[PDB]
Amino acid sequence: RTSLPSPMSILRKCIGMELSKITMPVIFNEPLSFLQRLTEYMEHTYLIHKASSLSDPVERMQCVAAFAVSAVASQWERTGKPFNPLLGETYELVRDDLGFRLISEQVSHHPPISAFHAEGLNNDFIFHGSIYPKLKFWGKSVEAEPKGTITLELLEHNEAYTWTNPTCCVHNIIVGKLWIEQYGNVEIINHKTGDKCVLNFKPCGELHKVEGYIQDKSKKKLCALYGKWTECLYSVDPATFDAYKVPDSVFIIPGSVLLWRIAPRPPNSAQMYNFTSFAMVLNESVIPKTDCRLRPDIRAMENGEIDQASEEKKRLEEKQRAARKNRSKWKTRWFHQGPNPYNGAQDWIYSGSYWDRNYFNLPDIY
Amino acid sequence: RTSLPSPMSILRKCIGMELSKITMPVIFNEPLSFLQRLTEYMEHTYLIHKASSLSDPVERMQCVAAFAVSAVASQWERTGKPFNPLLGETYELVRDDLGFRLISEQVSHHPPISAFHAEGLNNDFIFHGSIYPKLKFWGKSVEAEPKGTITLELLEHNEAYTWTNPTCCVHNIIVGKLWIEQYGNVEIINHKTGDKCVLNFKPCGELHKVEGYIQDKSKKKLCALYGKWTECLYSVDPATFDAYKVPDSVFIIPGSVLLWRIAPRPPNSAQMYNFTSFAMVLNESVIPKTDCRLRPDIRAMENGEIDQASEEKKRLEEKQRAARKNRSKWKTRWFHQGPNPYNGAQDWIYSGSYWDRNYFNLPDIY
Amino acid sequence: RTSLPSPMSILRKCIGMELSKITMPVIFNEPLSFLQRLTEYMEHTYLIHKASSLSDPVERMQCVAAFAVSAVASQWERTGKPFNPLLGETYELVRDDLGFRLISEQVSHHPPISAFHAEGLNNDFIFHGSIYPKLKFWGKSVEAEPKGTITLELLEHNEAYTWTNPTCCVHNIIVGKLWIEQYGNVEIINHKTGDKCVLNFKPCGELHKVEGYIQDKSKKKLCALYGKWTECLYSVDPATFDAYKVPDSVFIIPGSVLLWRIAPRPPNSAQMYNFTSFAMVLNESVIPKTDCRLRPDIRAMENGEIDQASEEKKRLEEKQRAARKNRSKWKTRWFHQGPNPYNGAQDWIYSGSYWDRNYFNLPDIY
Ligand SMILES: CC(C)CCC[C@@H](C)[C@H]1CC[C@H]2[C@@H]3CC=C4C[C@@H](O)CC[C@]4(C)[C@H]3CC[C@]12C
Ligand SMILES: CC(C)CCC[C@@H](C)[C@H]1CC[C@H]2[C@@H]3CC=C4C[C@@H](O)CC[C@]4(C)[C@H]3CC[C@]12C
Ligand SMILES: CC(C)CCC[C@@H](C)[C@H]1CC[C@H]2[C@@H]3CC=C4C[C@@H](O)CC[C@]4(C)[C@H]3CC[C@]12C
Repeated sequence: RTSLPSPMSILRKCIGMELSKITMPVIFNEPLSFLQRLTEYMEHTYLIHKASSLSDPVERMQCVAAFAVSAVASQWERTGKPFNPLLGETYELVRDDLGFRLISEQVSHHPPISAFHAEGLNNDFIFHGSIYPKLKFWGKSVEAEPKGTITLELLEHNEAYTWTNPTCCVHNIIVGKLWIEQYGNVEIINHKTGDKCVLNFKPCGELHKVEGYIQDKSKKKLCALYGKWTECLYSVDPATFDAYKVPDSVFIIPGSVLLWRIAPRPPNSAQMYNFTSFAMVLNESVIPKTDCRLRPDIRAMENGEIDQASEEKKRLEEKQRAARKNRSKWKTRWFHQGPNPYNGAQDWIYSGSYWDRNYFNLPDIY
Repeated sequence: RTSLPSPMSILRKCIGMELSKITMPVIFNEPLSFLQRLTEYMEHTYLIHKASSLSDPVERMQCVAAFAVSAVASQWERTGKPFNPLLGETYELVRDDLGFRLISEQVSHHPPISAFHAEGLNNDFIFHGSIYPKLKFWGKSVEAEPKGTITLELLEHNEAYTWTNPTCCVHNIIVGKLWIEQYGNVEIINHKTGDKCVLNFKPCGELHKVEGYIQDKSKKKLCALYGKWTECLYSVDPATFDAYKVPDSVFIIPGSVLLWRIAPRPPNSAQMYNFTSFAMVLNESVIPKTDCRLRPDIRAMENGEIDQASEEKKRLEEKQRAARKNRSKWKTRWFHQGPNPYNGAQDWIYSGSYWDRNYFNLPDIY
Repeated sequence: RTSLPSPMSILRKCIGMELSKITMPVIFNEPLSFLQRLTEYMEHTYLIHKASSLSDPVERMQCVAAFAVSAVASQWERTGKPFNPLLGETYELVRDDLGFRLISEQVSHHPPISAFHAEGLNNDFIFHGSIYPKLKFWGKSVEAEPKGTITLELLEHNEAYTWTNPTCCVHNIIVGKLWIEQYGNVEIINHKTGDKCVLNFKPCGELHKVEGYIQDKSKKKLCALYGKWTECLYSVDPATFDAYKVPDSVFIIPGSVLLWRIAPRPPNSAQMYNFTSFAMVLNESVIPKTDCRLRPDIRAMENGEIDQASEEKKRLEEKQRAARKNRSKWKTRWFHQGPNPYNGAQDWIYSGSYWDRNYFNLPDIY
């Protein structure tokens, strides 16, 4: 043979031994994929159906403002990490009673970017977005900044809303009391009417308070929002609002309107990873070979067999660690790196044709 | 689904990573279970048959005193640890010529308690007890205190004897000459006649000397016992006894009686873990699935294949480490935590019905 | 049973845990056995066919001098270690056009001694020898001294040549620029005519220069050799030679004769471990079960599957580590520890009968 049928210091060989050394334990993990944890945004989809039927934009704004708060609400007492989705992992949930269907494909493992797309069962809204959790270690706590723009298209009103979820932080992680706190600044934009809803998730510095307002294009406060993201959210007149001025309730301003309050967790919550009645349904047979319900890493943990799922986590990570190396010589099956049509940021637009059962060449993640 | 089909800090997660980190090498081990090492008490069963036929209680006491010494005698030059019996492990030995049959089930792995029961082939005695070795590290040596009461029921005389084996110590273990020494205080009680036999296993401080006496209920020395537990044991008159007063023989007092002396080890001893002619028989097909002869950990080591048995030790320990966790959501098959009927201490009474071949639901240890 | 069917401190048990702790990574390795790396001596076999046809001994000496230089010439830019041959590993190469056939059996793993034997296709020469690489770590470099005597028997002239390859050194290995250098002193002896060819592989201290001379029995310089082992080798008159007097050409003395120059490496060299056009042929079905082409450790690395070959390296080393222990209760199949018939050193004489396809009881290395 003329040549070969294949091609090609100690410290340099050591920088490769350290870069390859990555693993993951399975105890801080909870029996849910991150695609399933993000699916909890649709827990209060009724606020979207309520928003698409109101003829007043500021009343639509209150519902979208309440929906954004209700989406990040179920993150209380749930100090369990979701399974980091393997490259190509997908998930779908069709709630017949709530009236929505959602797709979510793990579109990137480096960085761990997750893209999703949801649509109304009666063609009333379209909900999609992408989230990349940037984990920051600092002091005795750990932050997690959900990088990405959320998009809610109100179909029958020919409008769309965009905002950014606030930063989630896990306090006292070294040797203390784990309690989750969410803070940051959320701004919702009505791209048709020009209405902006500013929301200020206050920090422990008063613990889970959320204060904000809703204004128009001329920048005039129309409603004053207040409450706690672990309890409720109110909408009171702005004039009467300004006239009022593991750490451990809300003060109802006269003339307030209860936009939304938390649904009580089922009795099975305290001893089952503090799940909500909606979260315990995330996990028949026509599902694709990539749906995380088929992931034996998450599945084996759900049956109580701990050590069985821990090895299959190392197994599935090792296959993803090996198949990624063989591709140096990836195809996003349901999303394409397209710009967000309302704000311009590089989003992940839903390609389509997923609800057609005819598909082939889906990667073999597990 | 309403709920789930299964239920549920870093430093706290580290105390679990350290508590779970337990393993065991297989080189200090010797190809014998601890149930087999303890079976060597019956090596000199003839002293029991000799005891049940004598009409003099103090002559019966001398034999039981000699039997207790002969039981811990074979522990010389045998610096090899026996295989720690897995939970539920059993062993049985029926010597047709010696005239006894013995059962021993590993009744507890935490703490490592071993319970046994032996009976005479001609219905002349009943021998049972429980032993828990408490290992103490100190200085450049290692002790092992056999916690538990030995019980010898002389059937035809309607009497029973009870005593406690002395502490075994392994000197010079770090980087020195391993030599076994046994010291402590043993007291044998004749619960029918009130005779007490005190035995003082002297320590290296003279090396393996054993001095003692036999007295009645009125506390009067009847016989004076002396000798070495690695050699012999004599019974001389108490009056003429008091008139006489790897480290490296006995002085026969005038008027002495040789109660017992050691049997010479076979020539195959020096190059086969210093076993005795009785110990090399401990390891046909109607044996239960728990008999340690069926343990592949001990078995593979007996054939010379070292590395084969070392992995199966890790395998059998890992199965015991996994099956114990699945029971948090044990059944002693042949012993029940009953009090010793002669002294009152919490012993392990032999339940019975073992010699009936009909049995089911025996745990799958290997 | 009378006895057993098998025979037999912490710090002493630790000296065994450290002596057994040996492994090997597979990245510095290159997809070639050391038996194949040494086979590159025959890359310029034409110099041997040219030597056996010349009627002048000093012209034969120049060719053997040029052949010895050309043998260690292909070690440039090849900073990849060959696979350490397992005990009993063999290799054979029959180049029909070059006119030679060579056998090489890994005759010893401790120390790693490799023995080979080559013969001319037209019965013109016999080439054999043994090499043991003594690895020395020093400073920021690593040496490798090829211990062993090379033997070239010129058949039709009834003479034989013997010499020793120079020391190979790998500079700047810690965290620097890996570049190979060969230095030492090589002396070729014509045992029939008494001619001696001294070769001085100069060191970096001028980088790869090689200066030497050829003298007779009366110790008189007949030819003066100069050049670089990575370029060429010349033979000029000794009188006109003395009249001339990652670090980074030759000066052609008037009246010089080009004995040999390097063959240009194929274009596939730079991105395929810097192999030569001859080296890329070392790796149909009548080959014995020991030929390193059948070694899956070297084979799997040749197909590009890296991690597949890395485990099979640990596998094949573990089998060699286990089969060597079972022999304490080895047979060299093609060489016998016989003294070299020309200089007297303990060589490895080729037994014979290898080219007969009838053979049995070859060890199962993989
Ligand atoms: C302590 C370690 C080992 C495990 C716990 C880390 C967990 C609590 C971290 C890792 C990633 C984080 C999540 C990243 C993304 C979101 C989406 C956001 O809209 C709500 C918060 C939420 C859900 C974060 C909650 C906290 C989180 C789940
Ligand atoms: C050095 C380590 C790793 C291995 C050696 C430990 C061995 C020698 C220890 C561990 C448990 C100990 C045994 C525990 C129980 C008994 C029963 C008693 O009636 C005689 C002594 C005897 C038999 C002990 C002898 C010494 C012993 C076997
Ligand atoms: C850096 C480490 C991990 C791997 C690299 C070590 C390599 C370069 C070393 C190990 C053994 C050495 C070889 C030992 C034997 C010979 C035969 C001699 O006639 C030419 C040099 C040669 C071919 C040496 C070249 C350098 C060598 C191949």
